Amino acid sequence: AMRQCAIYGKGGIGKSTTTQNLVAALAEMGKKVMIVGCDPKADSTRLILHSKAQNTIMEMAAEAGTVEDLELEDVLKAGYGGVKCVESGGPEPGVGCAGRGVITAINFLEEEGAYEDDLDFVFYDVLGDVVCGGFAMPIRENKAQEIYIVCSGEMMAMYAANNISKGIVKYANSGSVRLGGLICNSRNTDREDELIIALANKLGTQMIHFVPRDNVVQRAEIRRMTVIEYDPKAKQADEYRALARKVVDNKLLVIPNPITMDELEELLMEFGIMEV
Amino acid sequence: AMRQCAIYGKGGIGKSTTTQNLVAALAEMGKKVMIVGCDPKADSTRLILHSKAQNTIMEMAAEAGTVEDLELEDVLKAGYGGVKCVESGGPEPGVGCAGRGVITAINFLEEEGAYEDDLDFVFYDVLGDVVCGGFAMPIRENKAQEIYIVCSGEMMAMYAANNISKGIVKYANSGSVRLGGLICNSRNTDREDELIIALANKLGTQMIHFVPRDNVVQRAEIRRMTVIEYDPKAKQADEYRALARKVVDNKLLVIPNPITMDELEELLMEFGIMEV
Ligand SMILES: Nc1ncnc2c1ncn2[C@@H]1O[C@H](COP(=O)(O)OP(=O)(O)O)[C@@H](O)[C@H]1O
Ligand SMILES: Nc1ncnc2c1ncn2[C@@H]1O[C@H](COP(=O)(O)OP(=O)(O)O)[C@@H](O)[C@H]1O
Ligand SMILES: [Mg+2]
Ligand SMILES: [Mg+2]
Repeated sequence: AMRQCAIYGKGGIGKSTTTQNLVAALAEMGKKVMIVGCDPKADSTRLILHSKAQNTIMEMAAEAGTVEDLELEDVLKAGYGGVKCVESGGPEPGVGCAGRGVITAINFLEEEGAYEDDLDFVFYDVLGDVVCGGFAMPIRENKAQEIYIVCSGEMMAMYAANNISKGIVKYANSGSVRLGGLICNSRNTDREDELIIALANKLGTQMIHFVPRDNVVQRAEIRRMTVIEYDPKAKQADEYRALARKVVDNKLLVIPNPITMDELEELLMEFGIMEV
Repeated sequence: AMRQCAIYGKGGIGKSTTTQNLVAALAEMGKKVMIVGCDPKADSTRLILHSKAQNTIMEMAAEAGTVEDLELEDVLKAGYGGVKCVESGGPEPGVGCAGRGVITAINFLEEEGAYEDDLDFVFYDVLGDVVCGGFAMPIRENKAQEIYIVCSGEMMAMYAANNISKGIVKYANSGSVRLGGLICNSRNTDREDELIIALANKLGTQMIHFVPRDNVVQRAEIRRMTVIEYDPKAKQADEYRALARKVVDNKLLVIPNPITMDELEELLMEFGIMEV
């Protein structure tokens, strides 16, 4: 068996930093993991690969002819801890649907046997500002059973978490896609942990971990590494290890209860975020 | 004549706060303005209307039968300074293309004579995390000649500005859509103004204004107002007046020069943003 997980959230919230660091911690533990990049920014694997980024399936298929002229062993690349990495890519801005490459990539990986029995986890790193096209495909087509949403005390980040939750509810009549938890990626604001716990409770889930804001992240990423690899003794490395442990142990996977805009604003006022 | 402008940028960067405050300043000056909300969040007019939000064309058309059973005078609403306001709306998450309501809304407004000769400005407030579907329509279909991109020293916000610029370039062979400037909506980071000026120069545009981070924004918005209306004497009100004046006076409208990821990272290192 293997656990198929997706990390969603608004742009810039910390999906790729959190995913790569979480996965490095899982690999450090002895788990076998694949990361599938599902964001057109296409830098979701660079910290595992020590790289600028990774060439995408869409780019590689165009240079080869068709996606069928690609070989899996040419596409997947392994980095830190043996973690396997692939990027979907997507059309250029203004050209066609931004999510179209996700559909091509996931179907290619399934057809070509990338989901080998020895994997313990797959993580999709998915753009979450809109829930449509290929970005909704991991939910609509039952590819990721465990959705973890990275968010913060920012109103926009909580709105995104609510919208992703609505997408999960919409497709709950078939498949088994569920909300697994919220990950608070801190902005250093007062009562932010309490706020995201409260939001998680309203949605029916949990806040699986509070990730502190720590400049060691920037220092590791300048050097194209996870914190786990850059400084295994760092306080922040232990934070990612705690998140990984709780993901491994998590058994709460729910059909969430999306909330109203009024409820979101009440949360913000209650925990004095707008009044800090 | 009337100047058709669109405000683009990544989610949560400050599009709606900046647009409504800029437009309130224009109205305070004696200009006649319409705001067209092109973001599914659909709260792009609430500070002009003193409201929770505004019911959307998609919602109103569903309750009426077809969009053709709607009347313009039933749809457009006027608030502070006589500013006219409309929201496009969009399908729910997981259901169809998130941008589809923008196409319906803009076509309805054109057909029904909303672009009356007495308007001085129209501002579209457009989601910019993806440049496709209805979100690309103002560029692809020549609806907004002047694009202003709200951004910050955040890497993701600058990447979004670059992606929007690529969309402008893609459609430059017809129509007259141009990049008018970058608006820096500050994160209180050192050298942020210098960074966005440098990015603007690389793209071929200008940084039209540096908007400071100021808590008066939160206090005004809790009360459903622009800063212009909430406290006309506030320092931040004068900041929005300066931005409005420079928009009125701006004559630089370019086909931009998108940059590489390497150039973006160099900008970040040069101005010590990641090392603050
Ligand atoms: N916990 C953290 N502490 C400090 N910086 C962070 C943290 N998480 C993310 N960042 C920084 O935030 C920026 C955006 O994160 P990223 O994971 O790329 O966002 P996304 O993938 O959601 O667009 C990156 O520069 C990253 O280094
Ligand atoms: N200059 C500013 N100073 C302080 N807070 C701001 C400023 N600009 C925006 N904000 C706050 O940032 C949040 C997001 O802004 P908004 O305009 O809604 O973003 P967008 O429309 O781009 O998603 C809002 O809570 C807003 O009040
Ligand atoms: Mg990312
Ligand atoms: Mg907005």
